[PDB]
Amino acid sequence: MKYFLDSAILEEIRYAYENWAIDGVTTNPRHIMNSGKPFLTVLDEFASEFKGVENFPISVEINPHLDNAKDMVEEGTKIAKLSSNFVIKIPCTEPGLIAAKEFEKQGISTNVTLVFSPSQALQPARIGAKFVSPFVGWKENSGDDTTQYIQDIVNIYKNYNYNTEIIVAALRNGKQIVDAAKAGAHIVTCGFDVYKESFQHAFTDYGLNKFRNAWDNTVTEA
Amino acid sequence: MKYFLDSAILEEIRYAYENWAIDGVTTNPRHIMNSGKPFLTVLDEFASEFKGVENFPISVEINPHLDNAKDMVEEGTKIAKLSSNFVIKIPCTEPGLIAAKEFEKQGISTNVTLVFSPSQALQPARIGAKFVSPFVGWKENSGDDTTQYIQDIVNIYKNYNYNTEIIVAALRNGKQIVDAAKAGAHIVTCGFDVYKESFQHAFTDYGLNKFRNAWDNTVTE
Amino acid sequence: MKYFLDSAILEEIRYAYENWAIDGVTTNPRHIMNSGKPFLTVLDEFASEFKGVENFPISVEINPHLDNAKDMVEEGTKIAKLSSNFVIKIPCTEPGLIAAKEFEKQGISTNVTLVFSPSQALQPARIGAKFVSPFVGWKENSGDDTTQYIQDIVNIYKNYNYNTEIIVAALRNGKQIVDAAKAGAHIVTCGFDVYKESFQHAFTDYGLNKFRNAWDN
Amino acid sequence: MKYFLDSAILEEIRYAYENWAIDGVTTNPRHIMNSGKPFLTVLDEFASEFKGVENFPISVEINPHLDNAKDMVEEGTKIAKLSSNFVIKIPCTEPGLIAAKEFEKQGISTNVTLVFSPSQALQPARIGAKFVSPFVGWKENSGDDTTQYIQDIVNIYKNYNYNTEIIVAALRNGKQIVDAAKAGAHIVTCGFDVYKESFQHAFTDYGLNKFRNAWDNT
Amino acid sequence: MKYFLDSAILEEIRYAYENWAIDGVTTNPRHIMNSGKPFLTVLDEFASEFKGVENFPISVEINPHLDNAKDMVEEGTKIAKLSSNFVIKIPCTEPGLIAAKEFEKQGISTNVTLVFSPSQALQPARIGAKFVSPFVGWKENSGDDTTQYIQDIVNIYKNYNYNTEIIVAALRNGKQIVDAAKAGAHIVTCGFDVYKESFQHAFTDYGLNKFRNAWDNTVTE
Amino acid sequence: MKYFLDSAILEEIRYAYENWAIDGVTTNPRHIMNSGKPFLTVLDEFASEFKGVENFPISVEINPHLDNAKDMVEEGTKIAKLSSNFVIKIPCTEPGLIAAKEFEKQGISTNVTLVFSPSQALQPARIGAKFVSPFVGWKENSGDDTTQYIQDIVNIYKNYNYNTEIIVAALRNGKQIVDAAKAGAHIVTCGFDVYKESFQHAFTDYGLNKFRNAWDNTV
Amino acid sequence: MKYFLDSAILEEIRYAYENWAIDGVTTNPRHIMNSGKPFLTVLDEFASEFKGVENFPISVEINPHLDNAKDMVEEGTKIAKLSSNFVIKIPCTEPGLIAAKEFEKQGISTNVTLVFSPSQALQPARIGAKFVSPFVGWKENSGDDTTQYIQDIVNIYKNYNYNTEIIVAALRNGKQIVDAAKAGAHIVTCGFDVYKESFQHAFTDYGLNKFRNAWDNTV
Amino acid sequence: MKYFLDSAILEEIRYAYENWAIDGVTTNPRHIMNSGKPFLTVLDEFASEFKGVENFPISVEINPHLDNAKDMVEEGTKIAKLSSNFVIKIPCTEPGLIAAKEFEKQGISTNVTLVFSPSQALQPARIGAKFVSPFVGWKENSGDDTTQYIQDIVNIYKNYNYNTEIIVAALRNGKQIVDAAKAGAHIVTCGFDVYKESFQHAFTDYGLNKFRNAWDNT
Amino acid sequence: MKYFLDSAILEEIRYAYENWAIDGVTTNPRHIMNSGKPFLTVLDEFASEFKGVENFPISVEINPHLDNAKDMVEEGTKIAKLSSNFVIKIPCTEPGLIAAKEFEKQGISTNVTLVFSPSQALQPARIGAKFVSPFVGWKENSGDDTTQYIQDIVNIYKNYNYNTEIIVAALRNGKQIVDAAKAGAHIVTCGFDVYKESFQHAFTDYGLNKFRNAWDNT
Repeated sequence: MKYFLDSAILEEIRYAYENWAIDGVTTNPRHIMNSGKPFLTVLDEFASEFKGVENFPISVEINPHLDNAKDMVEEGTKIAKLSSNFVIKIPCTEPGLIAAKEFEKQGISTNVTLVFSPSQALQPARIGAKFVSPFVGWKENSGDDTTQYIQDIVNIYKNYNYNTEIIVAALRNGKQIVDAAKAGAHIVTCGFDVYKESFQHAFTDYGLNKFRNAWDNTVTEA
Repeated sequence: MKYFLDSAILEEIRYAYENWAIDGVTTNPRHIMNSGKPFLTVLDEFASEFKGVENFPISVEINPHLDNAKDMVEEGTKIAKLSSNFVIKIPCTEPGLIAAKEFEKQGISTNVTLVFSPSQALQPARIGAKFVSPFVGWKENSGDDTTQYIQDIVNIYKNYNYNTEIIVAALRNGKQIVDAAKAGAHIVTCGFDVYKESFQHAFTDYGLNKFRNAWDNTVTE
Repeated sequence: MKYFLDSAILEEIRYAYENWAIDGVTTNPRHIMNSGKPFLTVLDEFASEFKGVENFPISVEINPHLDNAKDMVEEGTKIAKLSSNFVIKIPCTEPGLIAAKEFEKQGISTNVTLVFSPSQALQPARIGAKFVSPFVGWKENSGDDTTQYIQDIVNIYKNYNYNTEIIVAALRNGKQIVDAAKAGAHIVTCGFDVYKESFQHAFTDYGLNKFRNAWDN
Repeated sequence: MKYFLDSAILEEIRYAYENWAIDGVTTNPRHIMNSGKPFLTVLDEFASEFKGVENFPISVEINPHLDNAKDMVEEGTKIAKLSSNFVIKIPCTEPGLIAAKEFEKQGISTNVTLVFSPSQALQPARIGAKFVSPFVGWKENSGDDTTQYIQDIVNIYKNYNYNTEIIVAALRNGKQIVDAAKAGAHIVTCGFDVYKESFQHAFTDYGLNKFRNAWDNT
Repeated sequence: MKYFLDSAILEEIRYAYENWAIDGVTTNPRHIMNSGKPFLTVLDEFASEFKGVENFPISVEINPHLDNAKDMVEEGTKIAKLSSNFVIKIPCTEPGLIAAKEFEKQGISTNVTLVFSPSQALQPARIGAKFVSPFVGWKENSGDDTTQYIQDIVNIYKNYNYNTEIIVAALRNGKQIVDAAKAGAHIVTCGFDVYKESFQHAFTDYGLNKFRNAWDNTVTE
Repeated sequence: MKYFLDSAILEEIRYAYENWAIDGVTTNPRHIMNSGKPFLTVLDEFASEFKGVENFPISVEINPHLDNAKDMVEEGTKIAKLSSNFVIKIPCTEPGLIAAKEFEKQGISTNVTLVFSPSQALQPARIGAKFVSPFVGWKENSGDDTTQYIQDIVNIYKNYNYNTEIIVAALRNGKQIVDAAKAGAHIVTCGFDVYKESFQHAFTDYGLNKFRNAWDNTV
Repeated sequence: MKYFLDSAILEEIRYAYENWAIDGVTTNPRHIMNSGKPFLTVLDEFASEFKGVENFPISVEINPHLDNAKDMVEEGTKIAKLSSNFVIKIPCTEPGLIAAKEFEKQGISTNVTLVFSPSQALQPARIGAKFVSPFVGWKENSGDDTTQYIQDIVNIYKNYNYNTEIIVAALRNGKQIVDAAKAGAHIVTCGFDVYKESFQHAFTDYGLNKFRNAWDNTV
Repeated sequence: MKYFLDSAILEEIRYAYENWAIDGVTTNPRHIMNSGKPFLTVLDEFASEFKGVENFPISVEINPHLDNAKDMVEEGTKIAKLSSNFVIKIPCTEPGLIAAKEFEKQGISTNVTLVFSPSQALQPARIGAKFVSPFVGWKENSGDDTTQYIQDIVNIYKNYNYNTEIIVAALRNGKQIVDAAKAGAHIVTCGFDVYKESFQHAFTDYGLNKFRNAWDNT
Repeated sequence: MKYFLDSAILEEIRYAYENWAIDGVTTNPRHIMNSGKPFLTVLDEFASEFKGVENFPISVEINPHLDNAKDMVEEGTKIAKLSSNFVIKIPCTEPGLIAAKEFEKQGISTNVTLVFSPSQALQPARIGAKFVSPFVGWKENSGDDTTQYIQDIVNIYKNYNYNTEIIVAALRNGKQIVDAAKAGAHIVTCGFDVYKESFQHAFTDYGLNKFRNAWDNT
């Protein structure tokens, strides 16, 4: 089971890789923006940072204004050249899908994003996308429940033996990671702080204090 | 998992194949009618369109008036000759089944249609039909629930290791496609618009707009 | 349990009332458009058609461009004057809700529409809307399942004793009507043909033929 | 997999085999009676009709008056000689079981019938019966529910890897066939009319009419 | 069913009351801090803002350092005097509970907070607290599931006919509000933006645009 | 709804009453023993401690050697005289039940204990016992599951409108209290420490510390 | 909830009434036989034993050979005269039902027995029988499962507000009593030994011994 | 899959083997007592009765007074010598388990009995007992439900791939056998009469009569 | 399947190994304290006691004050040297995990403890810990239910084919052991008395007494 970091902050990515054994990285125009840096600079820093590393995907989203497959494929190919770690994040639209279909035919890995239902998830798999990214958070913000549709996607993918790997996305806490693990999603992608806190629990603190007292009442060096 | 187009409009079929990777095509006398064109011309256009393609079924339904296996087999064989992509759509009637039994014995692939229950679905499988097409929409229109009977058919087929492939039919939206995928149906057949919209979701639009704004506030070169 | 007609075609509405005992009517800018007639003409025809009847709601949607409660309330009040059967259909937006809150305070019945989740459904009830209209069809078209969220709304409303009545909307077949009946929704709203076919069943035809033979013997 | 015809009417059996691909036949003193013809004549007609067809069982029930295993085995052996397609239908009684145990030891296939519970179904399997026939209809007539006990039998058989094949019996409609298919029963046995109608549905008729109109407009 | 605002920002509280018909307000030392203002100033502004209004609770948390019921009761009484809308937020500790017991005996309403299990929720109810506040968010952050324990609390309270009202707390989205509504919780408390967004949905936007197009093709006036 | 203290330590009982609003007390020969005091002294201290208090049952178990109803009733009546708060704890045995039947006829409240199944729970209710005490802990120690049998008892009592109140007993933690609350048991009885800790949770500590930091940056 | 004794042994009935507060008695030709006495003697002993008692049914089964309603009604009326406690146990047959229908019209209480399915249970209720007795044990002996059909009967009776009271019959252990209590059956009928043992549990014995030790270490 | 006879009456055991294909035998001090014969005589008769037969376990319970593993192992070894069909029934006590552990190390098959919970069942499996015998009847007599704990044991054994075979014990009817079959218990052990009746059903009688009438109308 | 003893009392460990076939040992600073002996003496006694035994893990917890991976790894390596049976118990903290990651890279087995949720359990598995120890008791003391989160962990581990073995910890009775067995947890760790009593049941005692009477009458 794979943990990807949904961030564009290189220092977050460095720490995660070294200490958490993150299995890859996801970005989008919003995360790129909040990096403070320009797009091609972020990309360049990434290229260099992971020149060596062999099976470590970095999902990078093409200009969202694009409204036609031809242009989509052009701009994405440019980005692909920049590093073999890069995967092309692409919206689940009529052109988006057509473009992904082509990208994958040409052996360029894609990540279809802005998926919100199992029917939306099906087509990426049917065109042999390397990654599909179904969203939780935005739906929940509006009062929609997500647990069924995510489970459905996983079951469907397993049932029809599709290779496409599911990245559960827009996650905001540990419980949600667990939901996905229970569902059997291939991958999960979360902000730095989400993962950090998913490791920490008040009972651990409580436990340490119990044990510190006990140690302080033991002869610890005969 | 297989997506078939339930349409007779060649332009719809062309787009679907090129962009959606549809895995085949279903027709019926109503879709043939609404094509505007005559039957054997539709068939001819299809024959030529897919002369090349090897594993791409086109289900073509024999005249609904025919009321006897002998005639059914005659008329269907004629249609089969016209192209090796064609499969013979045949109603789930007493003669219909007998005809399919024979067609398949003679190595002509059939698609038993107008199936509405699992008991109706069983016999096609027992005769080694290549396809069975159970219906959702028409039942739902009259207030019947379909989800159990479809699931039952799939489970039955899997359980007794039949080769017959299930084409869930008379679908009208994405949710229903998903229901079938969850059930494990082999195939689904839908109109052009159904599939098109099954790929589109309001949250995607919402997402794009978020992202367009973000891009417009980033230095992209 | 109430059946409303989601149409703006007066002839459909006439037949429904006379033969199906429809309990009211829903409209929206799309149905108004497809009437062929202009808005205030449709409204006028309705006003006259039901001048007498006092217990028969007709939901009529204000201009969707409006982006402010003040204007919303103005335009809707105008429409309310035209007939006491009219209910003011209003989108579930921040201004939409504020407007409904006011309309209802002033004793003008509202129908909050374009509701797609239970959290969206809650606020209309909290503001004392006469009707809330959660949608099925558009969600299903995009692959979303609706059965839970509709059931949830009903349970929530019953549980907290809100008087707001649920109109399950964007329906397309009989099964879906039944889903709502099973859920306990107050109201359902459907096109003419949906209802017509929800009454008809192939086994009935089959049965008649059995019985015709028996009679003729 | 596995439709048997519960009839003694040879014309029904002929049609079924040729057109429905029935996988075998079950009979019973009641069906034999209502054939009109006498037992050994019915059997003879069957012997000739098939013998030579390889794996097509015809279940034929020994005299129900018999009350001792010794006699049961004698009379059944006689019937077995008449054709190797015949299987010996035998009631689930204390002697019945003892007889089946012996029949199967001697390589004569049996069908233990008048089974109404899973405990009754177990012993036939434990003695290596070729067929067990649990009943639905008669129980339902008296208000008993059957769906659990049938499911239980199937699960039990699968779970303990018994070769004995289940013939769900005393069926009266298509829904019930489906119940058994869902349960995973090996075999089902039904009257001619049951099967015939299990293939027909009012929506098909309705559909044909839609389609006839459409055809007439091209 | 009651919506409370979990904020100390007066402008948020004003808007909510006027437009959302919020039924009350919750605060805690963290929200007080992030107000920018000092505690007794925030309190004073509140007192004045709602001088008139009856049945509108404002939950205000006593100093968390306090480790003894005697002091707790002293400091809280002081706060209670400041306004009859105020409710005394109190941690679920051994002294916390003892203090609440006394406060309620003296007819001063309390809100027991930092409740994380049904056993913790029981004692406040057993002491006749006006409010108990069980937490969702912090638990979920550490990987704990909350839906059962919240449901349990509600069922328990209903089953033993306690008047104590449940305020589901540390909420972050609309789905979670719905979970609580389904559970039958009396009250929910959320930040401004949570509520705002719980009213908005991408399908509404999509719907408006459909309808705007339709209107633009209609002769209205 | 009701919390009883399963202890014979007076100081524990005092604190519980004053701070936790315990609704009553349960004892048994084991708790009496571990009090350190003699039986009739414990009882006397209780009598005096709660002379006033009107709705506060104290369950006190008769000698477990007794094997006949006649003697059981004699010894228990003696104990009942000592205080009107006292309830007579009695094992779920053939004589035990017969004795309870009589005690209740004579208007002396009983608590049938050492109940381990719903069939055992039924008869106390059928004889109009004031309390029945089904056990959790000892069963679980041997690997038996208890959740169904407790739920069953509650449902049965509610369904047939028995007055007898259920005291879930031999409890060891908060989760178990909650199980009983979910089941709808009338009463629960727990050791001092169980209740104390059932009120405390590591997330509360964590919360306080968050808030202490916030307070220290305010005002 | 009612416990009836399924016995014809008067000494069993005496003990049960005095100590267990049994709410009535059921009999059948097999129990009558194993009494050692003749039918009319058993009946006479019962009549006298409960001359006083007003609300205490004794179910007494007419000759099973009878094959016609007219005779059934005659013989049962004779038995009814003998005591107002008696209820007429009657098989669930075509004549059986017709007879019960008449008996009840004439205000003579009946108990329809040898009921094995809910459809069989329905008709007694539809004719206003005072008691219906569905059977568990004999079905289970042959491998049939009973839990559904009993639950179904209860739900059906409650749902359509029939007065007829359900006596779950041919019971053989405590678990089965509990099953019926869970189902909400009105009445249960069991042998002496069944009830006796339904009140005992090994953990109680274990508990007593723990407590005896504790008592022996207390002043 | 396996039916064992819980009896010490040799005539019952003979009939069962010959006609029911019983797969083995269980005994205990109570059944030995009710045989009428003395212990070592019963054992001797058994030894001789099955000298030949290869795979047919006979469970024989050591003196229940024993309170120590040393003695348990001594007395059981003595019994084992008497016949290789014998399995040593042993109570689920602290000494009981220790003894079984040793018996099995020494290649002597044991049957741990008086098991009433899954935790009790686990340790026998953990020490490689050939048989564990969980009880139904005595629990039910006191109002305890058994179906969960039995299912749990089976699932646990399957899940952790233990070889120990489960003998569901203290059974009294057919339904209970079925419960165990549904659960997937390896073995069941019942009195003669229980099994006998588990094969018979009122609907079979009813069926025979229908069929006798039909036969009588040739 | 695997029973570990959560104790530091050598005599308890000896008895358990010899009679219960315990599969290993867990300790923590509290158990070390309540041993009465000093830490490095306890460790030494263990080292010697199990010098031979090859597949027998002994979990030993490093100083809980440590607040950095570097120091953690240093102190743990020291302990590892002392015996190849020892596993390094480590709290589920940010440094704790980083340290475990390193320990395991260096081929030193770790046991991540003070795990209270599935998200906490995931990371140890993701870093290839040999053992994770999720806690039941302390949660239940505060009124939290644990059954789901334990089941979730097991299902998650199985589903993503992690080798890390789950030690359900802070158990206090037999029922809880069974819960874990039902869940499919790899390992369980319990105090001496818990296991002892998990083998004893009042019905066994009751059974013995029945049987003693019966034996005394032959």
